[PDB]
Amino acid sequence: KAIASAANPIRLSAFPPHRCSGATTSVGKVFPLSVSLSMSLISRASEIINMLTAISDGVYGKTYLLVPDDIERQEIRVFEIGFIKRWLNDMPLLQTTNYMVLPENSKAKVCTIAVGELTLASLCVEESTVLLDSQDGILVVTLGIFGATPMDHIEKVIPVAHPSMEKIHITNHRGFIKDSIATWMVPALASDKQEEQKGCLESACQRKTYPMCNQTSWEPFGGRQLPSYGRLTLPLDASVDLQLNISFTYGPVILNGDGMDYYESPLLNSGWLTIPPKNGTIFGLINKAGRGDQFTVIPQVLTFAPRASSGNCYLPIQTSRDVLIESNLVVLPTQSFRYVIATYDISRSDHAIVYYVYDPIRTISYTHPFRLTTKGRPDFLRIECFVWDDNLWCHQFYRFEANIANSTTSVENLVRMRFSC
Amino acid sequence: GIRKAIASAANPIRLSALSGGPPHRCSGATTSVGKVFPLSVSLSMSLISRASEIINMLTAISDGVYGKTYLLVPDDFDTQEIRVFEIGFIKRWLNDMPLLQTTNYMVLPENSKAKVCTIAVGELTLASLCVEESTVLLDHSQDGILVVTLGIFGATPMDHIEKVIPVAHPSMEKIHITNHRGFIKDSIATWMVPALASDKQEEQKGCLESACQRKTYPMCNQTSWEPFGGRQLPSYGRLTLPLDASVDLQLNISFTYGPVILNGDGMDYYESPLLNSGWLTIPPKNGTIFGLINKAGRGDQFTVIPQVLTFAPRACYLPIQDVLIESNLVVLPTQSFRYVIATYDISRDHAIVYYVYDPIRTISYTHPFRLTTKGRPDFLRIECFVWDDNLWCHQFYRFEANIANSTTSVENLVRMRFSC
Ligand SMILES: *[C@@H]1O[C@H](CO)[C@@H](O)[C@H](O)[C@H]1NC(C)=O
Ligand SMILES: *[C@@H]1O[C@H](CO)[C@@H](O)[C@H](O)[C@H]1NC(C)=O
Repeated sequence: KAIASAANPIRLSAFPPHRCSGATTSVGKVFPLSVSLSMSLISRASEIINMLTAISDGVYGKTYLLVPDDIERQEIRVFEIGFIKRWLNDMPLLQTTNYMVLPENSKAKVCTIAVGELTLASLCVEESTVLLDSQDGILVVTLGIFGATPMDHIEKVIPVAHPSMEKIHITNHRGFIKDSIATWMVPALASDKQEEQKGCLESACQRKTYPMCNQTSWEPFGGRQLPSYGRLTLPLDASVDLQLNISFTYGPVILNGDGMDYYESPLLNSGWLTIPPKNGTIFGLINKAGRGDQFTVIPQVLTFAPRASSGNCYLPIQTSRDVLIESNLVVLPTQSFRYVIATYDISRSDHAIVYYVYDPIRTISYTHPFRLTTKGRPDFLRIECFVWDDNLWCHQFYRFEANIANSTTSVENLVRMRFSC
Repeated sequence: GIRKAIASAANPIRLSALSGGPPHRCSGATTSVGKVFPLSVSLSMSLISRASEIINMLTAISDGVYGKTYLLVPDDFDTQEIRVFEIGFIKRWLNDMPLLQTTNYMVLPENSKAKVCTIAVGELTLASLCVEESTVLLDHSQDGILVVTLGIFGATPMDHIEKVIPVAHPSMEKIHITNHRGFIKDSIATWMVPALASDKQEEQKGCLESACQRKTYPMCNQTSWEPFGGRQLPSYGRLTLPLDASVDLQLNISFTYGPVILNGDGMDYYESPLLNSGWLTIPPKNGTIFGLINKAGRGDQFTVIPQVLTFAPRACYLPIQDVLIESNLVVLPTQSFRYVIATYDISRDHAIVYYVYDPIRTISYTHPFRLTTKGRPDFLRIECFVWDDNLWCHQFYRFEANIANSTTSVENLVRMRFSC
């Protein structure tokens, strides 16, 4: 049934910037049409919380929390998967083909998201901090592209971690599925090389002050415990039951533990481990992350995480605006290296969702704002971008509370950006 | 999983079986409580949400699978209007509400002249017959019909877009395809349409003339009957389409005379508890020229025999002669024979009031749905089903507002409960 439900949608499985400088003109468009469960719920004024979306090979997959309408049988975990079909005017139309709801006893307050090979993968936990280490387990959730299939799984798995990791911090994490293997990246904590790396970092703050070497509480885990990079591997082989291998490695200093996405890379058995910016002081990060046997995290852009002149550590480059929320880091599925970040900007007469597309090799950055008829200030912003007909498309979902209203509004739509002279 | 048909059948027949499951009189007044369920993951509902106009949406519901066909007017030679097909499930949402989720859809280009298309669903498949002109000739552009088949998911051998020349009985002359719901059973899609034939005409001219020989009806001065305008009465035509891939597609057309047909603008066909049979219903017409329900054979024998809503003058049958529009007589998918019809009533707010007739107990329930909007209607279409032993109806209507210039389309699910 797997290969039959795979032969059916291959029919449905069918450069952005300017090559030179000068004046840059950016034209944007919002495409509102969508056959998605999430957008239908948003139209009926239902409240969607923390929608994480992953797009890969023409298949899309969302996970989010639904706030019900006087119903408790207090939030509901929902998974959604479908296609990106070509609508009239060659517009990308997201059509849901399968979805699934969890009851509250599977406790899925925090869930990851990944799509690929007509499958949706998600790791769910009630508390964000998982101990490694009464054994703390993770809820593995897999959903097929269509109907009820052996592809579907709802199991509680005990992770197989390296000795010795202590914790991981699961918040908002996009992974991806390739070679029938789902991979995520999360902030981790381990005993190995902990004092050595704080020692190398402290020997780095003897030559240059950073807003971290006096910090008594580092980001993901309270106290002065340095976070590492954790790699969550989940095979989708049916030969044996599901097991979650967790690896760890030190890389650039992690200053944001509230998000760590992972995008596929043109290099085989490698990927882009990205960390979003926060508070206006923590820069975003892009790292080369290995997904094979050896797990190595090495920076791609060398100016937001340069290596220290002495030792095996990196420099925690930080900063001592009218952007309220900003997230996340999306590496575009292009052969040329480009990444995107969207901000909720209030510097103009109207509020705007302003996209920044960085080409860091040539040190150029394009920008385009999407002006909002509504006004208010957001608590969440999430982008997932893809290329469609030589154009940059982004699925954006943001959640904001209005200045004049009492309730919190959720917004979700597709946007396109073109860049010319 | 060697064949996609049975693999794409093992996955959703578990989900089409999710739908599993009218009191005994009442002392005094009988209370009916209604509800509108607006949530839907349907392409048609999404298009309506962006104020795009959907025209002539025919919907068929069967075994937990739904299927729509309609015309979409976009905003980008003749018109242009776009034929759209849609098929999906009725999944159980929170609070056990019926949620229509599209699982596959398809759009036709304009070299397929598909202005008029029938609709039928069953066995995880959507079947449709398409023509530009409603009148198809079967005589001597040699009239073919566009067979359109759509699978439950993705691109499958179930999908077909072929233009077939119908194989009719000798000799039928015409059929009139407008708004016709059929259904798919035993890998056969069946529709019923008004037909025209040479044979055995004298029997019904004699019964027809003998009906007004005691009482005048606005029918015995008629020198021209409706669908084909000629001086010969239309008959009942049965369009049979096998969906087996064992043989290439062939459109079998049979015909039989039954109760006198006075309305050629619609003829729907619902499944019946009787083996190899179904319920052929004909919609009402303005005034009180009402619709009729007949038992129609679906096997080797094609017989159309009146069930309700036709009287007998001499000892054939004839139909009975503030509601602005009304079409579509729907037989409920129950073991007991019950049928539904909803009207656009303006006697009150405006309302869509459903009438559910249970003739065995000689009882009829009614319920109005008051409209927040006001205006005058151009189209009304209902398709009803049972969900948790409750009466649900998918309704789509098209009306022109007092305040606008263009016509607005509305589509939603309604439920009706009856209590004491
Ligand atoms: C993770 O550990 C398990 C158990 O040894 C193994 O099956 C799996 O291959 C490991 N993953 C990697 C990437 O080494
Ligand atoms: C359809 O027509 C062909 C030839 O007239 C015949 O072999 C077949 O039995 C017919 N089937 C039905 C259901 O009418």
